[PDB]
Amino acid sequence: HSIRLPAHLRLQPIYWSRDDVAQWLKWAENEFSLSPIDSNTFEMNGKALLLLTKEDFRYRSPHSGDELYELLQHILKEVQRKIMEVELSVHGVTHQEAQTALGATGGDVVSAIRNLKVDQLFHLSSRSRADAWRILEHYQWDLSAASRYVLARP
Ligand code: NA
Repeated sequence: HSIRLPAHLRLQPIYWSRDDVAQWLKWAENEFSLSPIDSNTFEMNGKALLLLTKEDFRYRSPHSGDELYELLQHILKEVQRKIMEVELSVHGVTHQEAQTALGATGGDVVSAIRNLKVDQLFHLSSRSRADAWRILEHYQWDLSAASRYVLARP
């Protein structure tokens, strides 16, 4: 399924700040019934957190370090799957552009795919975003059909 990541912490862990890690620890504690963890530990940004081993987590939380490490791995695996889904619907998007698109939608795959297609169709005419969104929405997000419609009615 999908983990209910916190709205403030919906950003990719690579872009997590010191405050984003602490907000993740407090959320993980109440959500998965983990042992109380001192926020004095893990005083690091998301870049240093993803370079920690399970033994390093275990040092900072002897009772919940193993579970914290496994939660971070589940979160990273979900992101890559979301990035893979964006690439399947929008051919040619790079791995970085797909990650930037997901972050602009709060991690929503469907909205990210729609935003990427609207951006391509928006350039094809002087129609507003709502018009480009309406056109794509009618054609069930088939960019090729929406493009032919826009090119046939400039
Ligand atoms: Na494209």
